[PDB]
Amino acid sequence: MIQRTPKIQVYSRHPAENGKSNFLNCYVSGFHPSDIEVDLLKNGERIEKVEHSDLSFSKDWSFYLLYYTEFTPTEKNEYACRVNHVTLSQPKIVKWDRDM
Repeated sequence: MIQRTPKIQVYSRHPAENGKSNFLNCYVSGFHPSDIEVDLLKNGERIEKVEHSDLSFSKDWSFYLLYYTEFTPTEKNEYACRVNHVTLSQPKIVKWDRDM
């Protein structure tokens, strides 16, 4: 058996087709087992309108999850990713660094 802690990256992107849109992205990588809970948070509250989630695996071993949604960042709001996994003793919260 193997278990691996997820690596978590939070960042923003503009689709080149559009430019108008800004997307908040949580990239959760290299984890095992695949059981996982992932949420985007605004000011601490769960964002239930998350339009996109892509899951893949490399070898039979490690899993990769891209979780993202459109958003409009202001200075007044905090955005974060929350991840719970069997390898974590407590949910991990990773805050969005505003120029990433």
